Amino acid sequence: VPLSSILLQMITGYWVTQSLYVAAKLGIADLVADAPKPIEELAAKTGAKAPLLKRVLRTIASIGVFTETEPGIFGITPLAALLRSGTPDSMRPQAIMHGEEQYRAWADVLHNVQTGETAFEKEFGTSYFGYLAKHPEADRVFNEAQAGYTKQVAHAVVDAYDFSPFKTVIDIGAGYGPLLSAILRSQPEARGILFDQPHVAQAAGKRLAEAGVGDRCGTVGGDFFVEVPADGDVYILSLLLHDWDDQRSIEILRNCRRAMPAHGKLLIVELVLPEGEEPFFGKWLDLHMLVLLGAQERTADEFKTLFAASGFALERVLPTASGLSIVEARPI
Amino acid sequence: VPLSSILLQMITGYWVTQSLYVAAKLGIADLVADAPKPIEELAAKTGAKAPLLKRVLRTIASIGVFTETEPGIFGITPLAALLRSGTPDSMRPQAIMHGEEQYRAWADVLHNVQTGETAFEKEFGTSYFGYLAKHPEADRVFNEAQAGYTKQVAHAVVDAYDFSPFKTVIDIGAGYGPLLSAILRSQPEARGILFDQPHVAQAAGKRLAEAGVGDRCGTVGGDFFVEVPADGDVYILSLLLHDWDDQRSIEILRNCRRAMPAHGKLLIVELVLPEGEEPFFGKWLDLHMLVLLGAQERTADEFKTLFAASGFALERVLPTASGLSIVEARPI
Ligand SMILES: Nc1ncnc2c1ncn2[C@@H]1O[C@H](CSCC[C@H](N)C(=O)O)[C@@H](O)[C@H]1O
Ligand SMILES: Nc1ncnc2c1ncn2[C@@H]1O[C@H](CSCC[C@H](N)C(=O)O)[C@@H](O)[C@H]1O
Ligand code: NA
Ligand code: NA
Repeated sequence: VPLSSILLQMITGYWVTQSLYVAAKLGIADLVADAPKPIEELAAKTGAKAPLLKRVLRTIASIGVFTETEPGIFGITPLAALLRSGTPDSMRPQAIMHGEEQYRAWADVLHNVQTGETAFEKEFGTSYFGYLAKHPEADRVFNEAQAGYTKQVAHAVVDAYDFSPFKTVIDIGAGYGPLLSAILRSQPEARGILFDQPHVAQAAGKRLAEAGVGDRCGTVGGDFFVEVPADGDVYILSLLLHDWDDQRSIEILRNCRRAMPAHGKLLIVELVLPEGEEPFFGKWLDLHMLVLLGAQERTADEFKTLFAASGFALERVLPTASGLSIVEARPI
Repeated sequence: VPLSSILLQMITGYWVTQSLYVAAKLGIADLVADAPKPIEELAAKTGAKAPLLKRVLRTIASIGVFTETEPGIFGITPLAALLRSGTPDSMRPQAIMHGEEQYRAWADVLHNVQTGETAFEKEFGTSYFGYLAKHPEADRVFNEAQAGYTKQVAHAVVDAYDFSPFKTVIDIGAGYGPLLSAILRSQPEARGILFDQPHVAQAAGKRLAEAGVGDRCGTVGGDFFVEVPADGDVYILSLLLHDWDDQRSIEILRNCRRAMPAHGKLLIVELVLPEGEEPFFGKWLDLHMLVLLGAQERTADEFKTLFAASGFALERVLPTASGLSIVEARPI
């Protein structure tokens, strides 16, 4: 395989994103979950032009997403099973999210690199979370995508740290709270507080009650730039600080330090950037955080610098059976 | 390597397109072609913010495109060498092309599949070639990208067909003419006519001179929906009909039919679609043709239909060592 074909496949990655977006957004996987279906039925049920849908499905089937079981009849595959709606490991929200506003923001990453102006803010006229707070459907998609990402790695975080000492667990910017839920499931003596923006914390609470897992979890709606809940034994910032530049991260951390009792601990759960040139998903997420939020992933030394500015000291960086690390800090 | 990670890497293909686009557009490969350079110097020369450019470069370095030779110093790799400007195998124009209007048009592929409305025309308010004729920088990029792709497959076409019987070879919509040039190189006694829009035919002369065939190859500007040049021994349509719907393709073919002499041959060089589920670049290019042009790749049976409507009969479909096939037809 010539180098030119390797590079061409890289350059054309956007085709894959959008072709999978089409299949995800139309909900094809749900329609073929029981048995393969003819193209005309799939088109009719999804509101697509049959010959055009056929072309999209043939193309992604060639990389293992759906399969043409007989001419004009399409079935599910292992990769397409992840695009079903409402299943425990669904990645449908992720496929949807990456084909919409985030795709468009990324059209201007060059301008962002040249000027420092956050690409999403240029494209849509306000901050990422400010935008989502105005658009409930996009908000739902983001929160479900984010929760699906974290749900899949939560077990690895729980296997990597002893949570026994903590009876009150405060998750700051918890989203829909899959990691908090996993911690509570594993520690039957613990109670949790799921802290987020009011609209997110309200929806998270209903999701917990629905799933019947909110007995020892309460929700609090607030603003971590103003204050966070007091008296927790551990404060968890999971996939949170990489949303914020240094100035804003320091603000969050100082509010955590204010609220925390002196016996409390701080846990940062994130894709800590390694040394060297090996492949790492966090190197790519780092650029996504640039485009959307004007933020970044960080090295251990960068966290140390944030901690010194916020009244914390790094205790240790614990690895996990995922890309994530736990950065443990103590109040000083 | 969990399935969920495989699918996430597919969904995030757009990040790769855009990150390579930044490095290509800024011209980093030319800056480091002869020796590695520190990020400060790269930032200064390109008008980029150093910390942000460093992040992009270290991310693409982790997939083999550039290398961090020491901290904050970057050098070339074989994949990044393909992003240099003006080199014989340059893919710089392809990387630029795919990150700009074509990327933005692909944001609307769902709507195109739902409604049949061409995504590029929705996004830009005009046809693809109409846009390019008014945007010189994008036009040069397109034409150089297209010629670079075709150059890498031209030997496979010439190897698959004996061009020795033809005294005059006419290439309809030839662009900058790399296939025509390969044909003429292979047959020193042959004369060529390159036909394209006036602005393209005008620019092609310089490329034909560089290719060493300029002394034997005329450049004719015009519109193939009106007329094409008469009396050629063979008329070549290479990566041409896939730009046009059936009706417009028939218009082109009928003009070729009335220009052609009775002993003439028609050769269509295209990514003819196969029936199975194997990987095939033409499956992806077929979607690209939808998005940009409201067009398609075709099967042999589809070409027979067009030929019946335009006074031609299929003679043979010849395979090549590339994805391309040669559809040979005769006037009836
Ligand atoms: N000012 C603010 N106050 C509280 N929460 C905020 C906030 N600004 C953003 N957030 C929340 O920060 C979260 C970032 S996403 C991280 C979600 C989750 N902790 C996980 O591990 O996946 C979102 O749920 C968002 O609503
Ligand atoms: N109406 C028209 N008349 C003449 N050429 C046209 C045209 N509309 C589009 N084209 C040309 O059709 C070409 C399509 S791209 C194919 C280029 C080349 N044959 C190759 O093998 O790569 C472009 O060069 C474009 O300028
Ligand atoms: Na296709
Ligand atoms: Na762009």
